[PDB]
Amino acid sequence: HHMISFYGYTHFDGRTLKNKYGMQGKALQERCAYDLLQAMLNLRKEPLPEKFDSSYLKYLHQRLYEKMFEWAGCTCDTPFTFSDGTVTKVPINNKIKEGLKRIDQILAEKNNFQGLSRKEFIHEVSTVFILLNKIRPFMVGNKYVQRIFFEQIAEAAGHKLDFSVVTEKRMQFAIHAALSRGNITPMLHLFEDISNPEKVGILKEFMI
Amino acid sequence: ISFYGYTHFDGRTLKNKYGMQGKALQERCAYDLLQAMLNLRKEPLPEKFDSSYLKYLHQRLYEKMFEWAGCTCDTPFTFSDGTVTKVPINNKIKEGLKRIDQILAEKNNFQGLSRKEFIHEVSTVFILLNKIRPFMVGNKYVQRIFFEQIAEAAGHKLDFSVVTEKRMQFAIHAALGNITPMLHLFEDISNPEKVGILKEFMI
Amino acid sequence: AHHHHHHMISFYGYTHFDGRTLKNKYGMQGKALQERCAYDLLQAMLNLRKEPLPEKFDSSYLKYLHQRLYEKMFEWAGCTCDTPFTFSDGTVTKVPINNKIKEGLKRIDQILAEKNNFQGLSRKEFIHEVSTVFILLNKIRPFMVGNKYVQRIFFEQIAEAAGHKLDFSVVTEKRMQFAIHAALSRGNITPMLHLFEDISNPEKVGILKEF
Repeated sequence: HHMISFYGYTHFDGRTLKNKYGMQGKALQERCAYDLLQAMLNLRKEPLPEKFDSSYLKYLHQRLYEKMFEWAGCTCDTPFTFSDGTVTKVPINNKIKEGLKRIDQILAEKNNFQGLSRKEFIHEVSTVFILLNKIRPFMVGNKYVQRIFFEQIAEAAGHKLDFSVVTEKRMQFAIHAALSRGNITPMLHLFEDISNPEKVGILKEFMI
Repeated sequence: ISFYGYTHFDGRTLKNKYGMQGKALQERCAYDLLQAMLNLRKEPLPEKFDSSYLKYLHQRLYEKMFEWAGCTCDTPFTFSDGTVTKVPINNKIKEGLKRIDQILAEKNNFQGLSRKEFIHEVSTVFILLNKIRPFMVGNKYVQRIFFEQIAEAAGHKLDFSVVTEKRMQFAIHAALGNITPMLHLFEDISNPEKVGILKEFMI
Repeated sequence: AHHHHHHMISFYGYTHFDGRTLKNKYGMQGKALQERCAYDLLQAMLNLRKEPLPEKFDSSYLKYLHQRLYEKMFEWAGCTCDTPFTFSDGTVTKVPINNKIKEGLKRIDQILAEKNNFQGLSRKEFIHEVSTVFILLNKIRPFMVGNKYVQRIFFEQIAEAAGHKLDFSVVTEKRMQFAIHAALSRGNITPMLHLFEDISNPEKVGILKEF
C-alpha cells in the first residue's frame, strides 16, 4: 500500500499503479483480473519446461502482467524506467539477486526435485518455498507467480499440489512460523496436506 | 422495499403467505425456493423466451411465499387484506419488457449464433433487464435461470456460480455506458476452461 | 452457555491459567496450537475412513470417534464431561450442574437399538429419526470440546450404513445454528427436518453447490 507508493510505482495520488490501460479504481482492478485470467489460461496451454530457474519465474511474471505493467518480467532489485522517463526506487538491502541465485543452484543440484519420494519432495520444496517468500523479487504479483511456479515444479516431479484448499490464514502462519524463529514444521504440514489427494478431498468437504 | 409498501408497518418483514417473521421466515422462504428450483428443472424448456416466461419463473419460485408471485411492480398490487403497494415513478418496466420481447424474437432466442455474438447479445438484454427492476424482490434468481435456459437452448453454457457479488455490481454500474466489464463477465462465464480456473481460487 | 469464547471451558478447569488455552499434550498456545490440532484432526479423520463401519452405533462408538480424533491432542480424548477428569498434573475438572448427559446418551442408545441403527427405513422415516437424535445430542453436550466434528462423522456413518447419504458440506454455519436453536426454545423441529431433508437429497445438494 505505502510500499508501492514509496518506490514510485504509483501515480502522484499515491495509490494508483502506473498501467498500460491508463485506468484507475475499480475499472483498473477489473481490467487487470480479466487479462490475468487469460494469461493463466495460455500458460496451461504451454508445456512444462525442462528446467525451473529464476529466469522461468520472471517469464511467468511477464506472461501474467505484460498486458498491464511495463515492468512485467522485471524484479524490483533494480530501478525500472517507464516510457515517460520516470524511474522507480529500490528497497535497501533487498537481497533479491543473491536470493534468486541461491534458488537456481538448489533447483539445479536437486534435479528440479525430480526422482524423489513425496516425503522427500516436501522437505526439499518447503525450504525453497520459504526462501522465495523471504525475498520479494517482484513489486506486485508475487503470490500468483510463486503458486504457478511450484505447481508446475511438482507436476514435473510426479507429485501434485492443490493450493485451493489452503486458507490465507494457514499460509500466513506457516510463513510467519519460520521467518519471525525457524519453524518449518507448519510449512511441512501444509505441503503434506496439499500433496495428499485423500486429505485434499476431505478438506474440500469442510471448505465452507 | 419498505418505501413501496411491501413490508409490514414494523418496517422489515415482507408480507408473506406463511404469516411468519424474522429468521424463521428466511428459513421457510429458502426451503420453498430450493424446492421450486428443483421443480422448475423438472419442467421442459419453453418454445419462446419472453417476458411472460420470466413472470412464470418468478411465479413458480415465490408462489408459496408471496401473493404477488407472477406480478411486476409497474402496477399496484392488492393483498388479501385490502392493503396496496406503491409504484416507482417513471419505472419504464412495461416499455422495457416490450423491447426485450422484440429483441428475443428478431434474434431467434439468440440461437444459431457464434459465442462472441451470443455474449454481445445476452449482455445487452441482461443490462437492460437490470436497469429496470420488474419484480420488487427476487430479480437475481429469476434472471439467472432465465438466461441459463436461453443459453442452453443456444448451444452455449453459462456458469453464474463463479461470479462474486462485487464483480456483478460493478459490471452493472459500468454500463448504467461501459459495457466492457459485462462483456468480460459473460466471456469468462461462457468459457468452461476459465470457469475451472476461477474455481481454483475460491478460497 | 457462555459467549465470545468460552468461560465455561475455563471454569470447569479445561484451560490454562491464561484463561483460554486448552490443556494439551504438546504444551502449545495460540495459532501454533490451532495448527497442530487441525493437522492431527485431519490425520485422524483419514484413518477413520480406512477402517470399516461398525455393526452397532451407540454412545460408546461416539466416544471412540472423539477418542480417535483428539487422543494425540487432549488427555481426556474419549471422555465425556459428565465425570470429573484428572490431568497428569494432578488437576481435576468440574462437572456442569444438571448436565443430563448420562440420561441423554442412555436414551440415544435405546433409540438406536430399537430402530436397528435406522436401517431398513424409508427416507422420510430416516429424516425424522436422525433429526430427533441429533437435537438430543445437541441439547446435551457430552464432550467439553469437539462436539461438532464427532457428531458429523457419527451421523455420516449411520446414514451410509442405512443406505442414505448425508452431505454436511452444503450447510452454512448460520443455518445449523438456527435449526438447533429452533428446537431448544414446545420446540420447533421443523427447521431441523428441512435441513436433513435437503441434505439427504442428492439433487438438492447439487443445486446448493451451484448457488
